[PDB]
Amino acid sequence: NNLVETTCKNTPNYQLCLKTLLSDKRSATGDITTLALIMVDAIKAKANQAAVTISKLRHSNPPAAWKGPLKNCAFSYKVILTASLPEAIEALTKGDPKFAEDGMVGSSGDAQECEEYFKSPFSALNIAVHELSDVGRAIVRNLL
Repeated sequence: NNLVETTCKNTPNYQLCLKTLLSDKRSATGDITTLALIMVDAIKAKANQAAVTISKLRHSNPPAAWKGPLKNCAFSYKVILTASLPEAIEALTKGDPKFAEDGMVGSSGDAQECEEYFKSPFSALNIAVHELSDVGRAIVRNLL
């Protein structure tokens, strides 16, 4: 069957969706809820990276220009990792997906917000978080 492929066609970024979903072994048999859960985990993986990258920059005594943005971004990612993505996982697993859409709207916006505080030194990760969040938002809407 071609559920991964058609699911991905119904997103803003077919190729990103497709390679992301196929990287997780749950995609061989997973239904759309499972596919959404895979996408949430891929956002988390990038957000986990972003959060440590920020902490590393802060640990090094960063340039004065970067202190406020880094502190603000650190909060953005704390919210994503502690509130937003956990909300989405919970909603998907309990079968109330509309709340998972809410988490991805938030993570998409907060990654962009962080980037805007500065091109930041970790732009590729903010972009990845935004892009994957928008893919996941679209996957979840199939479930509504």
